[PDB]
Amino acid sequence: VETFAFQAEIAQLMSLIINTFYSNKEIFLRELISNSSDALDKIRYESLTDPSKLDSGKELHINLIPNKQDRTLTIVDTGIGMTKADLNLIAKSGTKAFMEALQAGADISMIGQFGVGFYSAYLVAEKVTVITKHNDDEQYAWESSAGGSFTVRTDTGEPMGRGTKVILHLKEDQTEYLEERRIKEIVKKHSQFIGYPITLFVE
Ligand SMILES: Cc1cccc(Cc2n[nH]c3cc(O)c(C(=O)N(C)c4ccc(N5CCOCC5)cc4)cc23)c1
Repeated sequence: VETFAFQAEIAQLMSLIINTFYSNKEIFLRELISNSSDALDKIRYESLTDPSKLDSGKELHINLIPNKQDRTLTIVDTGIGMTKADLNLIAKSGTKAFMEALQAGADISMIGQFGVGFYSAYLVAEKVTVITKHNDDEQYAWESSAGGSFTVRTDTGEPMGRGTKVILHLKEDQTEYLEERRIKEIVKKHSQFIGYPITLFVE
């Protein structure tokens, strides 16, 4: 298990997200679905010139999987996935510009315009686990409960084929995001034109 320190500006951003009073927390889902959509666009584009890149799975989609027993909301996609090196994700300029925009009157919902929307997951999650599998590499598990560090390890869990899975270990007061009606409402409000099927699993 390898432990790394976040870049100073990212640790500052994560503390801002965790500490700031901001009621509109539902925007985390739009950000994560947008990231999945980008990864799906990338495999779709790459697979035009190299169709063998789909040997690890032809279906391009997003699954939303709530689990009330584990208090987790999982966002799974069959996008391009990330190599250990990719897992390189640069965000310095975006973070600086976002924190500068907040000081000038922007709100936390504009986070995606700065390439750092992933960190909005910490509005609702005490811990985030990201499992990823790229064609050119092994399956990896990234994880952070903030506090300025994150870990990376080779993942021994169920093989994914290709893509990325974000597991949000929800905060005790944020279990509304495990409810079918609530997730449906959010997807309809913020992610209705995403160009891939979004399947909301039932428990
Ligand atoms: C821990 C950790 C490390 C790295 C990146 C993330 C962010 C993330 N959240 N949900 C995802 C779903 C994915 O399919 C990918 C994925 O497989 N890929 C290839 C991917 C897709 C989009 C981005 N962009 C989007 C615009 O802002 C800049 C980042 C970057 C890489 C990643 C993410 C999290």
